[PDB]
Amino acid sequence: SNSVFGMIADVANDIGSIPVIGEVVGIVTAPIAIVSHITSAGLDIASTALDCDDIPFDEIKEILEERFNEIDRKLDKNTAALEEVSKLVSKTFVTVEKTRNEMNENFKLVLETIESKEIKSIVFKINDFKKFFEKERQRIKGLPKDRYVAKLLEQKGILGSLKEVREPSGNSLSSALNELLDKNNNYNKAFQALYALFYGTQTYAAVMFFLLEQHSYLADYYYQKGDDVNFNAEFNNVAIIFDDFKSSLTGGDDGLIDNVIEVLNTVKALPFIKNADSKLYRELVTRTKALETLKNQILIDDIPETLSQVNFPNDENQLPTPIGNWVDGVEVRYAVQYESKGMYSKFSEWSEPFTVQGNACPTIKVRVDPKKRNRLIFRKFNSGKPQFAGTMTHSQTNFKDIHRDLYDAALNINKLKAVDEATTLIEKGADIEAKFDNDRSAMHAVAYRGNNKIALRFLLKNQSIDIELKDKNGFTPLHIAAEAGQAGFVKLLINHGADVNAKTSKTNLTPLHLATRSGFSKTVRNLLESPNIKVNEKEDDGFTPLHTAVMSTYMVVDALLNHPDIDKNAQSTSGLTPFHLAIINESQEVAESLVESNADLNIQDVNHMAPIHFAASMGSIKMLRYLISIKDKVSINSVTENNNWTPLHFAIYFKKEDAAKELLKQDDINLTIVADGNLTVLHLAVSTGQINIIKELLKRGSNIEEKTGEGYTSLHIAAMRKEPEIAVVLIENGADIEARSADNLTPLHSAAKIGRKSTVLYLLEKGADIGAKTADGSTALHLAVSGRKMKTVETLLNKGANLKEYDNNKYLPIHKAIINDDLDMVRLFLEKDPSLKDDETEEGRTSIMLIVQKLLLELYNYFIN
Amino acid sequence: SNSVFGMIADVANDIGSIPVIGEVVGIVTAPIAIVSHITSADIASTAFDEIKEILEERFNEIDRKLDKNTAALEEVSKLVSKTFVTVEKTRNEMNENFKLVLETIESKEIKSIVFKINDFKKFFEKERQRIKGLPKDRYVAKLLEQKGILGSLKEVREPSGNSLSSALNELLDKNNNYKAFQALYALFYGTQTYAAVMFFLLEQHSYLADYYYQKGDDVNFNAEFNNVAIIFDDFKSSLTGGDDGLIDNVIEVLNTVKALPFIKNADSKLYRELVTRTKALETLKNQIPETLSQVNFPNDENQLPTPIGNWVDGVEVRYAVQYESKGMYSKFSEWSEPFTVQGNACPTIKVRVDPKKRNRLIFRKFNSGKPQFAGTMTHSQTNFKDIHRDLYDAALNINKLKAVDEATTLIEKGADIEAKFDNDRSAMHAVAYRGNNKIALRFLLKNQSIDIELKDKNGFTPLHIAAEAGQAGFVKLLINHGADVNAKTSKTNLTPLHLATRSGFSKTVRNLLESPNIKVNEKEDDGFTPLHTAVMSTYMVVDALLNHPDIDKNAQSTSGLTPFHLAIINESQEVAESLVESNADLNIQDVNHMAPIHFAASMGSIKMLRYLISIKDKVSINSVTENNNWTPLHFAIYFKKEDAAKELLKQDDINLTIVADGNLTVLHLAVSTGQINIIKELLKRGSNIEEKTGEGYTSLHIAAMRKEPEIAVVLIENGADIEARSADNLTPLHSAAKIGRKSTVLYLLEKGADIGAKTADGSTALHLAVSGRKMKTVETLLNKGANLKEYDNNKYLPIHKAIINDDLDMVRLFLEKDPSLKDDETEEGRTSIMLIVQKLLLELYNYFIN
Repeated sequence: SNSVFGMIADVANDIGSIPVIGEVVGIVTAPIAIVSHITSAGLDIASTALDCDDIPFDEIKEILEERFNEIDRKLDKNTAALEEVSKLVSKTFVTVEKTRNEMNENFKLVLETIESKEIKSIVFKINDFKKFFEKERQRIKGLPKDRYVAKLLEQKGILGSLKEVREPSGNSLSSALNELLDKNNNYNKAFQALYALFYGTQTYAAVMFFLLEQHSYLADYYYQKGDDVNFNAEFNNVAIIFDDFKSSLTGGDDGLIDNVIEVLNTVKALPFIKNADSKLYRELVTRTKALETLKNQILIDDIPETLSQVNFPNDENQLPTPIGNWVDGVEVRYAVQYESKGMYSKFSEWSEPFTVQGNACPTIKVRVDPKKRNRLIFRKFNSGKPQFAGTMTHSQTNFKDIHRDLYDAALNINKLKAVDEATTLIEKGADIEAKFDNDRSAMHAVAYRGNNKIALRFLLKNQSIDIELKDKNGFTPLHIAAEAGQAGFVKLLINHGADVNAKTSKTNLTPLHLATRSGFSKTVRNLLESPNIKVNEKEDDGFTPLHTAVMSTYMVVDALLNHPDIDKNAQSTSGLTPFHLAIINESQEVAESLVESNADLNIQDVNHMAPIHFAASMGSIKMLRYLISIKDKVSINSVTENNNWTPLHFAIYFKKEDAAKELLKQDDINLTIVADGNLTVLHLAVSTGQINIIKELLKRGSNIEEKTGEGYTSLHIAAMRKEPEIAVVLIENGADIEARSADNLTPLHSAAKIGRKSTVLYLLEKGADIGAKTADGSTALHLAVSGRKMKTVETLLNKGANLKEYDNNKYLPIHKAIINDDLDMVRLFLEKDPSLKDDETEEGRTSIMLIVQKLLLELYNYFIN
Repeated sequence: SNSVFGMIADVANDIGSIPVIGEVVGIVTAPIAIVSHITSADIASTAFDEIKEILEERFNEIDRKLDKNTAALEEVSKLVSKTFVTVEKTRNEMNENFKLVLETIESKEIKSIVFKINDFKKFFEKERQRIKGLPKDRYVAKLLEQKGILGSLKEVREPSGNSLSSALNELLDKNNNYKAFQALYALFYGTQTYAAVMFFLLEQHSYLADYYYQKGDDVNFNAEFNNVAIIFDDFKSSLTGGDDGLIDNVIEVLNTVKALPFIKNADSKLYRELVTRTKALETLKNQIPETLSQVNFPNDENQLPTPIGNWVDGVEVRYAVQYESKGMYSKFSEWSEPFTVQGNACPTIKVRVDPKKRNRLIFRKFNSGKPQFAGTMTHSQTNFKDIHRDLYDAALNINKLKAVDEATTLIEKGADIEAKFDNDRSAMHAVAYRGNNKIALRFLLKNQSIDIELKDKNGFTPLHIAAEAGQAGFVKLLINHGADVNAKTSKTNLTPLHLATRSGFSKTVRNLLESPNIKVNEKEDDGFTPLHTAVMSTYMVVDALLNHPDIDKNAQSTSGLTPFHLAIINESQEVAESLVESNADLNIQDVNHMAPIHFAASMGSIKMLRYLISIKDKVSINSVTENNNWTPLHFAIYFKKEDAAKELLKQDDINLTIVADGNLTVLHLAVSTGQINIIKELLKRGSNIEEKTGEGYTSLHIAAMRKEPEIAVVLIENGADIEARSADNLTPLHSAAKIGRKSTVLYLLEKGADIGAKTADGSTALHLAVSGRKMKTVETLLNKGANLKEYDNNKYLPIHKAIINDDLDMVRLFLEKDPSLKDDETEEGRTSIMLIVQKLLLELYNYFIN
């Protein structure tokens, strides 16, 4: 179940939950655990042998936050769309890596032997190189941004020398080709070696890819607030990397073309004996030819210039004016570069930081460039700015830099100073609403910062822009201010109104839902009053605004509880009321407020669990006490509609054995609950192996013996429990030693199957009957000789107390051993068990039958005795 | 011996009472020397700076530790230190047999690599021991540059591991084949060494980060946290992860050779408990970004921009916030976002960006290192940080009128004092540490219940801060309330009187003594009194305590330290005179049973020595003790304080008739020293030349058994007998022979010593010479006391020992070179033959028969 449930966890990883940020670590871990439990539902005993029952219970969470951090390592919507390179290469990588996934077992099989030829040693060495690659690959993806780039900053050169592999075995492959020529001519070991050479080629190509995307991510990191200058260096490095890539690929693929030629030559010239292994080989030859044709699918335009190309000295409205943010004296770190058609070329050359008390109006000959490539300049002052000063389609005259200046003025936090900045800019009145950082940054940002009063009263011309203006992420200004609590400006916007139920472009959500977790009771009332918005709104994932409001736990939920016409209860995608979250989010005040508003609508989830069982699952001791203090909703003693389980069963089954003690100490608990298999919760505890609650229930007078419909008894469970103390524990409790199966399978037979000799000897001093026998008539001796457990059958022969007699079938236990044919045990049995094997059966024919049955070895002739 | 005093040093190191200035570095170094003397308290001994060097370096190591409530990662530091000690115990234990491995040399060719890893061990040990010797500044300075070398080493250990796995392959080969035991033991040594080195590196980096916390660079704090995380992850992958670390290989080798049907040495069993330790260690080892982007408070009311110097006008802002208060304190850097902010201090701090179940503490900064702290609470907070910050800032200022202005303004602006800062209650106790005008007490007067009982991080009350600050006026201003003058702090519970004595603000302690109503008689940690702290203070302030209260002037401590001895150590003659005038001399013999003159000799303070001489009152210059009746003169004898020794010699009542244990007198001590000039001065004074001992030894008995002859020349100038018998009748010739100094016997015989002396046993000088078997001694005997051929009751002739001791040339001198001419030397002359035949003898013994 470890691998299969790990794959289920990887499926949950591919879900990518955190974009809909409603996943608390608890509310993502505990549901995953219960999902695993439900998918592995059903009860037995073989699981309870520590085979597949509870092997993982917590460390799966490790992979869970793995999934989360690999998810969030993705670029936070990098303003440049240059990530299409990484996207393409990852798409190519997925298929090749799956093919390598099958080739993994293929070439674990390919390990059939070593040194059929001397080249096979080199094959093994390059195999070890591959396994080095695979070992290094796993650790890479885990770490978050800072640690990720830290690990990046050293292994890149190692990988570069790995592609230019320290031992360029290609000529060794060519020599292997020359040898396998004759090797295939003679008839194959070289037949087995073609798989190896092809696998090496695949690993080669995969390593080239891996280098490529790691470089691409490094470039991305240096792009978004990274090393600005080193972005250009890294891009040139990856360009040269691609050049050497292509050239060495042409050479290696000339070799591979020779390989294909000789493969066809062998196919035609060979006799008609081959391997279907080579048939899958030829299918992958087709695949590799496709990937070979794939190779053809793939700043100078930007930076042969400086800023002083065409200086604009001065004129009206742009005279040198001392303005705070536009400081007079600090550098002018100009930088113009390319982006268009998704393609992006970014340079970093602030070659002219020349400072004057003048104006930045000069033009840089943008209008004359013949190439139809869109350009963009960004002019830092003293350090790496957000890098989006001015986007010019065909011309820049500082006007878009002026737009950025207005944008920055909108980022001020001083109110009257912001008004003064607004006056200064409206002297010229640059184009508001211009998009920066791929965001409709002007109006959204001014709404975020505030002073929406002045912005509205000066620029109230387009309410549609005020409402349905969406950014790179597809964000309305309402969503912009949702988590930012511009309550007064919420009145400002609602005065002319806005889309109450606007949905963002990706992971469609109300701005209300965005504001739900902000805990802004002073802001939410505005939407709560004016339009009477749909309180029962469900996003792309069916979580109520109430659900998304349980996060804050503040008085916002209390205001929302009852004042409007609310869906006081609902059902989530997996069947989760806000009461479920309140139980799990551990906000006791909100739980009490909800109890005040309405009674507990203890509706079960999709897999038939009420919020009661979660507390037993995670030992929610404080809420456990509070819910007992409710004194009502006695569903703590109810059952799962799925399979009739109380929360006590889950508490015992998760080893969280404190809330169980609490519940036991609460009141007169009903332990007579029966579930799938008629297994008492006592039997479940016996399987788990917790003596404390065991004797605790014993004090509460729990019924020791209620035979289950599964055929087992708690005595058998103890006989198979690896903790031999529990059987004795039940012994002083007075548990009947004859707590046997309906099939009369005593736990002696169980232990004979198990091999737990200590519990065997236990039952020996306890004097369990040895002359007894189960339904087929077989004493536990027969089961043991079927299983052939050495020390167990030794103790048996010590205390067999049986005459080695015929069962329902005429076999003696020695005949059972004969059928087993355990030659060492057969010889052990022949004499130490007194032989007397003359006329044992009718004329002693049983042995004679075993002669005349078939061709029998002379070993049996010796065993005749 | 030396290790015993090292253990005593360690015990002294453990307790923080000596870091408490109630005992000072000199004041603790001196008792170490005297305790070394006491534990040291003959004959063979006749034939200390390093101790105090060890003490001072260990106290420096204690000083290297950081302050209380300083930084984070402290649980990691503590646990890693604990397991580091645990590992180092076993490593030190196993080092001995690791060395013993290096004797079965070259049964294997990889023994060169074994020597290589041994040299690796030597390098590591030298570096790590060289680390633990420097003060904090030198400590961090040394760690700085070589942190890179240490990090390099962290991987440069790789060929050790690779060659070690290869060696373990060959070792499984060897053990399953049968000398591999030593190599497997070296395997274990490599494993333990790797683990220990890694833990050492982690602990060192942790402490370095902790130091960087104290106004260093938070960016550097993130860098160091990243480094420690990466190193621990390297550990995990290398030795615990899915990749099979060497521990898996060693466990499988143990299991495989466990099935070996062979009988093997106890080395395997010891390695088995070693592997038990390894798997226990294996089980042990196998287990925020947000910003006030927009929300500046608008003028709801009372923002009222004031030109506050504290909240500087025109500067920018910086900020970050991290989680603390339970276990770890994950740390983060977000100063990319801070930018210019002016107008009035009104940032709506907005904790609620991710209002999770964590206590996130924002620390606020600007251009340089800043106060960098603002409040703590889960839910919404509304910029009371500004007001509280300026509040403790006013409490911290030194311009009292400005403090008045700020206190008047900000309280009206709206906040509460009770909220802490820097985890301190600085807005309330910086008041005591800087003094306060009336309005501080006026504002605090409303409750009369906040500041008085206000425990700090260390639990101090304003009593303690005021007492150390010595702000006597503000001391009265507060004690108008009259709180617990006995407010003992949480750690190192003491009285504010102790603090005042330590500081030296006499006005404050006079004010305390004006209306104490206190138990001034407090006895602190080591049985001391506040009078002892005053003695440390070395000022006339002690007079106020001396006169008015009723303290025990004759106060003795746990170690036997009187205030007299403390003054002697400190050497303030004015204070000593004041103490003498106060009450009686506490010249009582202490726990070690010493006298103040003993310390006067110990430090060699001739100033205080002469002052005590001029006292003449109870100045028991010839006082002896219960333990061996040591005199201060005796201590001056041992410590070779020759100047003070002769100085006191220039006085009258210098008792030359001192009898110690076994009658080892002052002249005997002078002999045992070797300072000849002092002995000559003593003889000029005229002590008993032939002062004897319990074993009937004159001073020349021991002077002879020395390594220089000129001392015997001085004694014979004095006129000591050259044939003075002993209890064993060991004449000076006998003593001179029993050591092996030929020149001593030479000068004895120049004066006419009796060569023919022979003890009751019959041990003639020839017998002693052959007993020492020295060729020079025996040839001198043959020169003078040639051959008496004596024996015991069992007739052991000199030739009998001469042939037992197996020396060739001397036997030839007896029989061939200068023949003894004695054939048939014994009864029928076959006692020699009797010894030839008695039992098993030597292959080469045939010539020794002669």
